[PDB]
Amino acid sequence: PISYIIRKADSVNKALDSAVPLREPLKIHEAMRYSLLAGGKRVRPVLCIAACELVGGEESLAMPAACAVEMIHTMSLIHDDLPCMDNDDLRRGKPTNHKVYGEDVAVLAGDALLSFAFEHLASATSSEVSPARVVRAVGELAKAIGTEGLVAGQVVDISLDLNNVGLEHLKFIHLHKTAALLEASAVLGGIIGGGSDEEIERLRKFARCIGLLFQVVDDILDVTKKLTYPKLMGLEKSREFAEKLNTEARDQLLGFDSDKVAPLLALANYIANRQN
Ligand SMILES: CC(C)=CCC/C(C)=C/CC/C(C)=C/CC/C(C)=C/COP(=O)(O)OP(=O)(O)O
Repeated sequence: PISYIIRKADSVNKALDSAVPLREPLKIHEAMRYSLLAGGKRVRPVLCIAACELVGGEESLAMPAACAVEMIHTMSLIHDDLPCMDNDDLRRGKPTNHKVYGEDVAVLAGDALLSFAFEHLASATSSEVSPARVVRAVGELAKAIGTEGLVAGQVVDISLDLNNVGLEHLKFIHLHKTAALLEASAVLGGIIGGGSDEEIERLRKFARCIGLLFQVVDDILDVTKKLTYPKLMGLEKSREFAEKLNTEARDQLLGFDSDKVAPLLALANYIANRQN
């Protein structure tokens, strides 16, 4: 439950602190840490860890990979927040990177977090993991985040007959800007933990489903307290869609070890039933 996530999130925080220490050049490291070590919920690295354990791995095996996906998540925010893109002065209720360090330092801090993600995944992953698996991890991670994946979502996310193309655009953006990196987290965990190719594909589909589910539920909450699921399919159909995503995510975990699969089932039904 929230306890599993809170506790794994805490171990991730400590790992991130350790992975990117303050050293020379100091400013750049401060700027990287400012953003990396802020208050993310850490869902991506925790899903990574969870996926590793689901397949019989241990948290320690996946921890470098988990840190990499969070570094990549962090760098995406840093760049998205720049004036030339979303122009966010605030995120997490705090000044954004470029507001504290300048746009220049913010771009560089994102660049160094992207590259270090790969350095860390490649260099810090235990030698018990077969290098073929680490190569695959590198490739999955890069693919998930470039032009087929995340960046595609960002270039599309610009704001048309919404009745002809609105739903298609909405699913596209969410699949690309949310599901893609959650898919990479789960896939990297499965890969690094020794999962079969079948197991990896079930984890990929699970992650896609809970990625869409997060956004559908967020939209329902927003109206029961921009283009949205309630606007484009109505609220009832939005609720039916979230329930079908919850079911589908659960169905993907059919066939895994009964005890091992609880934290993922708990995460699906938690995301699904968010009250706040
Ligand atoms: C990765 C490469 C190659 C370039 C980055 C391309 C960019 C700038 C993409 C846009 C990234 C973006 C704004 C993605 C949305 C991510 C998202 C779902 C953010 C909110 O997620 P939470 O998990 O709630 O955030 P916390 O970390 O605060 O928990």
